[PDB]
Amino acid sequence: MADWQKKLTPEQFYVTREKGTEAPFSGMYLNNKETGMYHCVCCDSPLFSSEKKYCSGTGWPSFSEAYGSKGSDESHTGILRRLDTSLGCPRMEVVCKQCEAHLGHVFPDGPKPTGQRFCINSVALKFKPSKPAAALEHHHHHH
Ligand SMILES: [Zn+2]
Repeated sequence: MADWQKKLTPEQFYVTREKGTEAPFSGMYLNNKETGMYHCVCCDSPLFSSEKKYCSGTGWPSFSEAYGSKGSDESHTGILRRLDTSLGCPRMEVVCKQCEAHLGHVFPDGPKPTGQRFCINSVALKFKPSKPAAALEHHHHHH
């Protein structure tokens, strides 16, 4: 509103359309994509490793697990969850409670739930890479 910028490059209105599709002329998506992780820009916490990114199929924003934490960590994470099988067919969906970010979901492909695909949408999420000269996480300094 009151603009041309946000109309030519929408954000909250764009990612909500990308919540179902791939696109050609991918540009910045036509090169390599490194290892790393993803975190909120709404709360505090890093939550998903790019290590589980569905590469060598589509490279698209999916995560073959929500990978970094286990068992003990299901209270620590500040993430929550909600299942739905009520249309006669089972779905699984997940939220961060810290940010209230309801952005991660996992759906079957037709066979057993062993074939599932876990899609996550970046509408309030940022990322940090694995490799240095863009990773620089701890201090490097002296006396
Ligand atoms: Zn969060």
